Amino acid sequence: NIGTGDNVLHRAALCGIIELAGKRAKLETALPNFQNELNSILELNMTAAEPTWLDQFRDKDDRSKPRDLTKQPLPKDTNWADHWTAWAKAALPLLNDETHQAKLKEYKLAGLQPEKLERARNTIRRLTAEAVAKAQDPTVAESTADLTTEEDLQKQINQAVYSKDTEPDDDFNGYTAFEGKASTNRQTICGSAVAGSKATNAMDALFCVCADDRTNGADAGKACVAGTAPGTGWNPGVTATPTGTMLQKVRKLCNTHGKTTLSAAAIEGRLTAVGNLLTRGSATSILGSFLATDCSGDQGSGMCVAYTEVTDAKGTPTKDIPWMQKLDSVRIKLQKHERAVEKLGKPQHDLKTILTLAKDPAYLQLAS
Amino acid sequence: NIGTGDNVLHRAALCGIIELAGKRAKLETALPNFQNELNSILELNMTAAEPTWLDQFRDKDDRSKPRDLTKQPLPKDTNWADHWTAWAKAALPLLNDETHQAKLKEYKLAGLQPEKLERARNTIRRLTAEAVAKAQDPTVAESTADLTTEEDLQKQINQAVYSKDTEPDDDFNGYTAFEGKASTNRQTICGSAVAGSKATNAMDALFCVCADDRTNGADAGKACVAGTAPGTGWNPGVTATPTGTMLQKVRKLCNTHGKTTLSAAAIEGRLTAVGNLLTRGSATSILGSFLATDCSGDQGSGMCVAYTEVTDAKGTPTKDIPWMQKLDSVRIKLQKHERAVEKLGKPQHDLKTILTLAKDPAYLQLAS
Amino acid sequence: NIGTGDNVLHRAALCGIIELAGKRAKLETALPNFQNELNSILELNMTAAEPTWLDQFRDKDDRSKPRDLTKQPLPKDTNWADHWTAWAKAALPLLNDETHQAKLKEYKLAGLQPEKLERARNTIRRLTAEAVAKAQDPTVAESTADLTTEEDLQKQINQAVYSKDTEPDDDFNGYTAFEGKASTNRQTICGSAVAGSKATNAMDALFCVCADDRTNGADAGKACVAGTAPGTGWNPGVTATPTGTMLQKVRKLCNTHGKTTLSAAAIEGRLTAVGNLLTRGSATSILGSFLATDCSGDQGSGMCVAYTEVTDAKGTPTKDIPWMQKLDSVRIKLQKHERAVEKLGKPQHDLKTILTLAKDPAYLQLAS
Ligand SMILES: *[C@@H]1O[C@H](CO)[C@@H](O[C@@H]2O[C@H](CO)[C@@H](O[C@@H]3O[C@H](CO[C@H]4O[C@H](CO)[C@@H](O)[C@H](O)[C@@H]4O)[C@@H](O)[C@H](O[C@H]4O[C@H](CO)[C@@H](O)[C@H](O)[C@@H]4O[C@H]4O[C@H](CO)[C@@H](O)[C@H](O)[C@@H]4O)[C@@H]3O)[C@H](O)[C@H]2NC(C)=O)[C@H](O)[C@H]1NC(C)=O
Ligand SMILES: *[C@@H]1O[C@H](CO)[C@@H](O[C@@H]2O[C@H](CO)[C@@H](O[C@@H]3O[C@H](CO[C@H]4O[C@H](CO)[C@@H](O)[C@H](O)[C@@H]4O)[C@@H](O)[C@H](O[C@H]4O[C@H](CO)[C@@H](O)[C@H](O)[C@@H]4O[C@H]4O[C@H](CO)[C@@H](O)[C@H](O)[C@@H]4O)[C@@H]3O)[C@H](O)[C@H]2NC(C)=O)[C@H](O)[C@H]1NC(C)=O
Ligand SMILES: *[C@@H]1O[C@H](CO)[C@@H](O[C@@H]2O[C@H](CO)[C@@H](O[C@@H]3O[C@H](CO[C@H]4O[C@H](CO)[C@@H](O)[C@H](O)[C@@H]4O)[C@@H](O)[C@H](O[C@H]4O[C@H](CO)[C@@H](O)[C@H](O)[C@@H]4O[C@H]4O[C@H](CO)[C@@H](O)[C@H](O)[C@@H]4O)[C@@H]3O)[C@H](O)[C@H]2NC(C)=O)[C@H](O)[C@H]1NC(C)=O
Ligand SMILES: *[C@H]1O[C@H](CO)[C@@H](O)[C@H](O)[C@H]1O
Ligand SMILES: *[C@H]1O[C@H](CO)[C@@H](O)[C@H](O)[C@H]1O
Ligand SMILES: *[C@H]1O[C@H](CO)[C@@H](O)[C@H](O)[C@H]1O
Repeated sequence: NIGTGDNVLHRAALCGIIELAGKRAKLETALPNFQNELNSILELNMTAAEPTWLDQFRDKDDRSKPRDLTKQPLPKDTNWADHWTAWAKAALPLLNDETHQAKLKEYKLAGLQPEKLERARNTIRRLTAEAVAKAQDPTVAESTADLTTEEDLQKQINQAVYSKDTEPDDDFNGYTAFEGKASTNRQTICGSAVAGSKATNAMDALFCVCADDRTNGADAGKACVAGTAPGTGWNPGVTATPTGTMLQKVRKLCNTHGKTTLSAAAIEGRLTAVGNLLTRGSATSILGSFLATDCSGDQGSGMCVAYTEVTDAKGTPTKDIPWMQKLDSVRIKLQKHERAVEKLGKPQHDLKTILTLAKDPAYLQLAS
Repeated sequence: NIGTGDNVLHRAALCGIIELAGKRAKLETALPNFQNELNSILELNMTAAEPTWLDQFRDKDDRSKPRDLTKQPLPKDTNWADHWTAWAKAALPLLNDETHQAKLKEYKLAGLQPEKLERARNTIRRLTAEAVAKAQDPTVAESTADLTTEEDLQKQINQAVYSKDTEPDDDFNGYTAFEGKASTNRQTICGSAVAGSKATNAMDALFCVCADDRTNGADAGKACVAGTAPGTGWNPGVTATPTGTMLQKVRKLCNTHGKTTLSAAAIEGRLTAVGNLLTRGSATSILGSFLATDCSGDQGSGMCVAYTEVTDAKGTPTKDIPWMQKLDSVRIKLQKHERAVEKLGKPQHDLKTILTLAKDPAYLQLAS
Repeated sequence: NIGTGDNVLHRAALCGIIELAGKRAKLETALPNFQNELNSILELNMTAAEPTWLDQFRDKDDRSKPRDLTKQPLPKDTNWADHWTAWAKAALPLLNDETHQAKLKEYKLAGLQPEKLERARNTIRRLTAEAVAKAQDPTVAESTADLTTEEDLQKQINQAVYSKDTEPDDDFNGYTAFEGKASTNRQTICGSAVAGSKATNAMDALFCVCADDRTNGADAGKACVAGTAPGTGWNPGVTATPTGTMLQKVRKLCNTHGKTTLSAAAIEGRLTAVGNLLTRGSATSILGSFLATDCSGDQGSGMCVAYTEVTDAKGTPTKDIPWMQKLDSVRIKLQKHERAVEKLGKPQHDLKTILTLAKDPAYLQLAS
């Protein structure tokens, strides 16, 4: 018969899912940024530019004011409209003569004799064009479009575990187990060798696997515990849908107190553990201790949940069981993000190198 | 006694191997290629070259025909033979005057006054030499030699699971369990506390762990199932070698319906799960439920497979159990491949940057 | 009742820790080095320098001797003191006229007419300044400070498993189980539903989970074995602290014969397996088969270890259980190291590219 501790294996596998919910899934390697370094290179270039170039960014009546493009439209014989926003952003702090003179001294361009200034200008313009071409690589905007946020991932994990965007509180306010469709008895709710369960998410599957009820508390209801049964008082023959207090006494078997540094491999290993504990029969696959007939919670039957989507002839969990598919989506999005962070590293490092060379007065003369 | 579900843990571990066979192990991150970008840079260089350089690649009697090196041997006072193949490939489409004039307009070299053309040529020749030096890095050809194919990996996994290069079909045509050496009784086939098994691969180990036979179907033969025993009809005291129908009723407990994105970590975790379920005794290590004496399939004995290669005094599975060693080889080859893909990324990104600069007419003047 | 094989799951999880101890945790991807390539670039630069520059590194009375900076202090009107150590290291082999003439021929600078030499010098000086700026990136010294050693990691793993810096030998010389605090009886030592254990490390936890004693050898003492019980003879009601022979008969259930290529993911999966097998009760969490009351080793009680640090209301193992926290530290240090190796790759590849260009006589003329 099924007794104390018999479902420890399944509980561990399901809790490895549950623990990733709430706001515990953390995205560490995050937005690798190079825009400040690029902006610094662009502003160095504008500072080094001839004063008649900076003058194009000034209002005709007030030298300290940025040019208005209705007041002074850009010349049509130029590609200036294609670059004006970035140029004007570089020029704005420089419209102040005190800020500009400071930047010239800071970048070591002050006092440079004309020929030496020309050669410094040439190297800076070359390095700036190189910085733009590295920062504007297509696999940069692509990589950028592949990055997600801790937020988006957290919401999708909560969907697979709770069919909700946020984890329900300790009383499970707003939550209704089994999507409101629980009826009749435990085996109708949790499934059998011939019928699928009503559990569409990870939390309700854990409830089928681990909840005691009013008849098994002294026996099979201890499958996931050691000392005492969860004590739900679940009476599915009278009130099929369990209460939030009932659900929380099962959730507290899992670690909802820590955090997990998300990783596609972490998600994979957890999904694989659940998926391969599925016992494939002719009509259903069963997760949990199972002796005979159905997942009624009786010590002679089963403490388990059943799925019709995978069998000994068809189905793969991360594609055909909806809640495991949704969690596989998080792994997929984590992989893309992880590769992007790696790809966005090269421009970042190269732009730092360029900014260092642009501030080396000796190099500016050599590379000219 | 051993009964329904007692081997779910071991089945899950073994099926995590079996599911990687057939053509389900997929290599995602594949050949990172930069040869098209390099070829484009080389053809840009040839187009920009002086017309008397392109003329060296033409037949003396037909300007549209490539030079024949028997008809017109290359000068010995040059390193031209060391570069001719790549140069001739760049020059071939350019031998057509219409294609060449188009490429000149496309690369924005047409109409350039002589001094501006010379400076553009200088920058392109410099960028092309840089592209070659990046593309010809030694850790590029090395990385290239470390890359494998989904095919080679799939064949080695099928060797560890089936001792064959392809997964046997549903009737196991062409396959003979236990390499034709099964004899006497189940315990002679599957091993004991004193003797090793006849199972040399993963599939036959799963058979020892999970097959019912004609005597245990109502008891220990349900160790890996829920509702019904596999129903092999295996009668090893009369016909020791099971049939293909018998083997398939056990294989269908595993997920042969999906695919796995291969990963050294995936392989590691799966090998580690199997290896540490091995129960180390003085003379053998046992995988599977074991109560007494041997792996006979009796409810009082064992549903298991034994190996003499590892014990409580010696042996490590991924080195001393042949089938686990072969699968560790796939992990090793996956690691090399994964690092190579990463190393081949840098040349790829740099060549894209160079091609962008070479097509920027403003940069070609600045960098000269 | 608890019997043969009932703790195989827990043993596998704990042995996955134990196997990482001793000197079996191997750091593969190790120090990515670029200093030899940098030193080669710096020495190429010094060789190409004007002879009057090399002369600054010579003693005034002996041209073959390095300048002494007390004898001939460096000029104050220069930044020479900021670069002298690296310059002098590049110059030292060149003070020998035969070595210098050889290096000039080797780098193909001999016989170069003056204008061609000047242009070669210009390109080499530019490439050398670029090499320095890449090699001196801040995320290089940072990455360098993040790298650890197989040694440091091995010592911290041995702390989590043994509370010692090295793994005890087969007789456990120098080791005292349970930090010398074992007393009274098995349940006082290994814990209960109300009390924590005396086991502060991984080895002593495995002892609580898997050791037989003088009363359970024929029953619960076989929870982690197949054929024969470990045979400790442990008699905690008389001599609470087990002997080294006793401890070794339990350790030999784990694989101490191989090696593991360390990986944060490897550590994570192993920590997660242990952490989620912890059965959370109101006052303790229990690892191991548990039927009633305590971890006394009786077949009706438990073969297990208990922790008060995590419960069904608080605690996360990798932060609140000291030995699991220490092992999580190894994972954290492995992640930093793995990212560093990746970041230190870019300078390495770029310096190889520069050294190749500096040795290409054709490029030295083009890039001038
Ligand atoms: C770092 O800082 C530097 C400055 O130090 C900055 O350089 C500036 O770059 C921009 C963009 O590359 C340059 O913009 C060019 O400006 C010229 C000059 O236009 C003025 O002068 C002419 C008289 O010669 C007037 O007619 C005109 O009204 C302006 O007052 C333009 O002629 C250029 O436009 C032509 O070329 C473009 C291609 O580059 C075409 O897209 C465009 O349609 C124009 O084509 C015309 O001329 C072509 C000549 O080849 C011809 O083929 C076409 O048929 C057509 O007739 C261009 O807009 C600007 O001058 C630079 N400033 C200085 C002081 O050098 C860098 O941009 C900055 N780096 C970064 C990355 O921010
Ligand atoms: C991008 O596109 C450019 C063109 O825009 C292309 O440039 C070509 O590069 C190749 C390889 O670098 C150059 O090949 C050289 O050609 C000269 C010229 O040979 C002709 O003219 C001489 C008369 O001066 C005739 O005697 C001869 O028969 C040819 O008609 C050769 O002299 C060069 O060979 C010498 O130097 C090599 C080292 O670079 C040696 O390996 C070789 O043995 C030769 O050594 C001889 O001269 C040495 C002088 O230093 C001397 O030391 C030796 O003792 C010996 O006497 C070389 O083959 C070619 O000219 C370039 N073309 C143009 C138009 O510039 C790039 O290759 C292309 N980029 C890429 C990456 O594809
Ligand atoms: C690769 O190999 C090359 C050689 O091929 C090597 O180049 C050497 O680089 C160093 C460092 O960049 C150069 O050092 C400079 O040396 C000059 C010359 O000093 C001598 O001559 C003057 C007379 O002109 C004497 O007065 C003096 O006593 C020496 O005999 C120095 O003048 C330079 O110092 C000034 O500039 C530095 C900034 O770069 C300041 O930090 C320093 O305080 C000095 O400032 C003074 O002059 C400034 C002028 O702008 C002025 O603004 C200040 O107020 C102040 O008055 C500097 O030390 C050396 O000359 C190069 N050698 C050659 C032959 O070219 C590369 O270093 C090497 N690459 C690598 C990476 O190893
Ligand atoms: C589960 O199976 C037991 C044993 O046959 C039976 O008593 C229950 O009614 C059933 O749900
Ligand atoms: C396995 O062990 C059982 C129980 O002792 C015995 O009956 C079988 O004959 C043996 O193979
Ligand atoms: C463990 O529990 C058993 C069964 O109740 C009891 O006999 C032992 O004394 C206790 O330690």
